[PDB]
Amino acid sequence: MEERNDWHFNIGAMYEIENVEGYGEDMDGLAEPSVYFNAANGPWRIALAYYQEGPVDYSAGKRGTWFDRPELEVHYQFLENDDFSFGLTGGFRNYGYHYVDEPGKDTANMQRWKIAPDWDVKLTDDLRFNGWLSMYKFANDLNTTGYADTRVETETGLQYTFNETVALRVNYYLERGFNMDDSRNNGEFSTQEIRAYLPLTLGNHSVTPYTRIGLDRWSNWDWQDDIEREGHDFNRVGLFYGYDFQNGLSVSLEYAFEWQDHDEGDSDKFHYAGVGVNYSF
Repeated sequence: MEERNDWHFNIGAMYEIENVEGYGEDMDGLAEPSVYFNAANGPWRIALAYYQEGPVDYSAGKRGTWFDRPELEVHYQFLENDDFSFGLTGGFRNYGYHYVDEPGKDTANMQRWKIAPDWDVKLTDDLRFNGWLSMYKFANDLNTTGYADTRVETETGLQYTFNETVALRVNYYLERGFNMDDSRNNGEFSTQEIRAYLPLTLGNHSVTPYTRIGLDRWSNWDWQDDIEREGHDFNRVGLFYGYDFQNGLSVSLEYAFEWQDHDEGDSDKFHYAGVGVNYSF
């Protein structure tokens, strides 16, 4: 069965905290290892995972936390076009349990509903643009009020070949706010952020840097007086390395680099490194 590729299986493994860097967090019950299961052959494709979160470590369970959320997502593709330009994503997640109504109210029922269709906005090879709309509901209350309290999220992706030979993925994030200008707002920061990243192929190792800001507000600080230490990175840069295994596994390695070049790599302000494991067959 292993030799045959009739069944397509995907497994993803993630760790919320890794000891590799040597840095951790305050609470244990806020981080655990994760495994994602995906299967598809005939019927549609379904991913199942469980998420347990302990706001208090004492209220977290080593065997299995009674405060638990099931994570379920099923993806649908529809060939109403020559290409699979039509798709639907459905996500089901329950917050808490509704099996019992025992005193104390440690048991509670909140539902998270996700509906997100896939759309190919542009159907041309030279320039591709995509966008997906995701609608979320929570608790019983939002279901009762319906679309009124529904949270709406939209992500859009633009593929432009800057050098023609390589394609750049630019993602635009759309959130619904008041969307009204205010005198209390200086306008220093943009209401939307443009995040751009590209896959660079170096053997079996893929290099994918991303920038928080695709088009920076200014060319530089461009002041006649500069301070070496910046309070925080306005444009954050993350670099992913895809590492290959001869067995047939691929892992994504996270690295964070500061805007200012480091002559001394022996000492860095921040250290963010993470490993994601993907199995696809």
